[PDB]
Amino acid sequence: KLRYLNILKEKLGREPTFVELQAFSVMWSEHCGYSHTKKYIRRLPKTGFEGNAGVVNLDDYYSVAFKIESANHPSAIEPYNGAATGVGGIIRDVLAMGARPTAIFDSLHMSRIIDGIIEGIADYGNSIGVPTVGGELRISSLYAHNPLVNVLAAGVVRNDMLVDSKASRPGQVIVIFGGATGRDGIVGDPFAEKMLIEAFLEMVEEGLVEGAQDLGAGGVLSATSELVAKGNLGAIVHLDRVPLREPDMEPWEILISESQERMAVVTSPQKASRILEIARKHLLFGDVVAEVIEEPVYRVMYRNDLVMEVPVQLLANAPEEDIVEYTPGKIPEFKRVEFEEVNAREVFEQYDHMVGTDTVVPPGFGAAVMRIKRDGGYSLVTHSRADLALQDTYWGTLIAVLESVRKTLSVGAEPLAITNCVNYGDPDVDPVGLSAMMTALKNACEFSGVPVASGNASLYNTYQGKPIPPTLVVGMLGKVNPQKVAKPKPSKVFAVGWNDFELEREKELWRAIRKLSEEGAFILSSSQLLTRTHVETFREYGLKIEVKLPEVRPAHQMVLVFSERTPVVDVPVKEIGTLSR
Ligand SMILES: Nc1ncnc2c1ncn2[C@@H]1O[C@H](COP(=O)(O)OP(=O)(O)O)[C@@H](O)[C@H]1O
Ligand SMILES: [Mg+2]
Ligand SMILES: [Mg+2]
Ligand SMILES: [Mg+2]
Repeated sequence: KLRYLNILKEKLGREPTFVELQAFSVMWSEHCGYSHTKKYIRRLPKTGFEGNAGVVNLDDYYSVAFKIESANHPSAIEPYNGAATGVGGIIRDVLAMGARPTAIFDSLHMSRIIDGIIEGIADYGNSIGVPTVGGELRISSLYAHNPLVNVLAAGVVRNDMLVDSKASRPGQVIVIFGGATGRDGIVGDPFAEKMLIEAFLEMVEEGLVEGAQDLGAGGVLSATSELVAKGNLGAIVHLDRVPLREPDMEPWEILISESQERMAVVTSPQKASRILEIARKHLLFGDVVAEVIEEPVYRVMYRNDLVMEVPVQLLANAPEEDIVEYTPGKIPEFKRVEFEEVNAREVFEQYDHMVGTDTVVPPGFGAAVMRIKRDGGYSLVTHSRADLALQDTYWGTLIAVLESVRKTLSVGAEPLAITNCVNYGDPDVDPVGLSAMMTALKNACEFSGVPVASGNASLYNTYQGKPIPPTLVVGMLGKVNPQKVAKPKPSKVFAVGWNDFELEREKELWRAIRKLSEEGAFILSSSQLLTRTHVETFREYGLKIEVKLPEVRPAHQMVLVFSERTPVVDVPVKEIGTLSR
């Protein structure tokens, strides 16, 4: 950032005012800027139409909108408020795309089961009326003082209702509604959030939404500057029209405040009156705060006093760190780096973290499955392998992405897109690890043919000099007819695949997984072959699984199949048990 202020001072050709100073401290900070990932990201194969969340076409009529955000720092400080707020925000990003939130998917990484994080998530999720269809729980002391909370949200939006995260023409107005702005971020509540969801969609139907963006880091500042910058336009932000929680706030406060449950809507001036009516009706606070213009300047006004004015683009774009070319080495073999294997059934139940109460199949089997209609549905998988990543960064990440495809295929789904969250340590002290990650993901996608639809990033995850295990959490989207999805029943258990790994024959395993899934077999793809959750959920059906699991370690290419007949495929197949009663 030091580098960054003399750059700012260079561009501004003067010392920044107190406000500018504040305004850039946020827009240019890693979180909002992505100065270390912009380049590495642009490299990744994209798809759909990403705004505040990637939107993937699911059947030419409907599209699923999803994204996976992190809440690592705010969760480290406060677990409950940390988690719940992460849930609040990511859901808004999905909301801002015109899709109705339909699932919340977990990805916790901790030194122990922090009840604060699990409840903050469950509570908020329940209070907005959005199920937590699935999740992923990784336990390790390596995450002792740096809990990783990766929350993924998803929703459905008709393709003829997709909402853009940008301003299109000089003359539109930007509306800010939802919670009232107050000195937050120099405590969110789902009731409001719920009204925001029910209120936003409402407006969307009436064609009253021509552009939108959630309010997160940066408050009124980020949402307006980015709404106009994305469309090479400008804005005349009138801070006195922002509804305030605490009325005695200074311009710079209102502007940069980070109050929760707030949205920004870009629309036609003639539509605002209605936006504010649907907004007030749902007990929210709205008003026409900003106005999009042609001169690419970001002019912030209070009443008649000029608070600030800068080249909108200078704000939108942050200095870009260079990139480092990582050249994959030979694949090394990993050793049992273990993640404690902790059982939190009755904990998830105590806090109502039901995880899968309305899916085609209990998310305890990995890939969640949601219906869109009788014969139309999508799949959600969240994977990650820091145990391998720790050891080797490139190959451990590449593998998490491959293992995700399996999970996706073990439910009968076609992989469509990937959303990922980058949980890394310090990029400056060790910029190679980061590149080893991004490259691993760049390659894995080019290998599987699955494109990145959206993503997130959390860097500088360190505890007094120590960086967290390189952790890229993979969020894959699958397509799938629910009717064809396989449900568990009494059958024999098989071990299909190799106890080891080989990048080439990954696709042969994908091939076998498909042949079998389609023949109606029920498959399981987890690095441990079988776990607590699996066993337990089989009981849900009144099934007792009895198998003699071979030994993989610690990155194999084998799944478990449960069918009547023996699997006839062009890959190792060995019978190993039952599943009855
Ligand atoms: N790791 C990533 N993979 C793919 N896209 C990413 C990644 N990190 C950031 N992005 C994209 O960069 C853009 C800005 O990200 P972000 O600031 O998180 O937007 P938002 O405030 O809506 O979360 C978005 O398109 C986001 O999806
Ligand atoms: Mg942003
Ligand atoms: Mg956003
Ligand atoms: Mg966001």
